[PDB]
Amino acid sequence: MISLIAALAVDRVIGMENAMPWNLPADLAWFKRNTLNKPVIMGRHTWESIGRPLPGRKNIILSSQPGTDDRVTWVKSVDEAIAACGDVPEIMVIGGGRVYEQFLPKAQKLYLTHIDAEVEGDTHFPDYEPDDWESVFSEFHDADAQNSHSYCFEILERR
Ligand SMILES: NC(=O)c1ccc[n+]([C@@H]2O[C@H](COP(=O)([O-])OP(=O)(O)OC[C@H]3O[C@@H](n4cnc5c(N)ncnc54)[C@H](OP(=O)(O)O)[C@@H]3O)[C@@H](O)[C@H]2O)c1
Ligand SMILES: Nc1nc(=O)c2nc(CNc3ccc(C(=O)N[C@@H](CCC(=O)O)C(=O)O)cc3)cnc2[nH]1
Ligand SMILES: [Mn+2]
Ligand SMILES: [Mn+2]
Ligand SMILES: [Mn+2]
Ligand SMILES: [Mn+2]
Ligand SMILES: [Mn+2]
Ligand SMILES: [Mn+2]
Repeated sequence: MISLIAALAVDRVIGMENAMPWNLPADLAWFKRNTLNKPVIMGRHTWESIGRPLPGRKNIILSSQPGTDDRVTWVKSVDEAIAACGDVPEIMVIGGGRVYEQFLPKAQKLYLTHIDAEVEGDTHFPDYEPDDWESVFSEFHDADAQNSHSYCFEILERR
């Protein structure tokens, strides 16, 4: 099965100038917890945004142009990206906006962090149909000394 994982600010903003304009260590630890020992698929812009391979995961990068780094797997289409994962229980799609748009219809599960931050942005999470999805887990956290915004961890499963 295919799952999406993302962190969204107000108005579904997920990025600005190829960067993440917030710092929530709690949310990054949640990202690691739910992606470790799984394959992760990302587009080339998100790969450049991270700037380095993610340890303990099979990194698969979508790009129409040849790869430039043998520490990861490069693929040229959604179907190849999926096939390159092999037979695993859960494929994690980690963005970005363009990549989210193409994998949303295939996905059975959404790992969404809702961040109470107002952010100008140039990239958005897709406007998914709420009727299609059932919320099966939610966990709200107030801001603290490490996390300057309040946030809500949510898991949605396609009905
Ligand atoms: N908050 C979050 O959860 C989160 C998560 C991830 C990223 N982000 C943010 O999202 C932004 C980047 O998003 P983005 O939409 O601009 O880029 P993206 O989706 O990360 O990458 C797009 C690139 O991926 C390749 N690609 C996508 N689909 C393909 C296909 N079917 N076949 C071949 N190649 C394909 C293309 O590479 P080529 O141009 O090489 O063909 C395309 O230019 C940044 O601001 C990042 O910080 C946020
Ligand atoms: N919920 C969520 N939050 C995010 O910040 C996020 N980010 C991306 C893409 N960008 C990034 C940027 C940095 C790291 C990163 O450095 N991760 C380390 C941090 C571990 C930690 O700090 O505990 C990792 O090993 O996963 C991952 C993804 C995709 N999905 C997300 N999903
Ligand atoms: Mn507004
Ligand atoms: Mn080689
Ligand atoms: Mn197979
Ligand atoms: Mn805030
Ligand atoms: Mn759309
Ligand atoms: Mn509804």
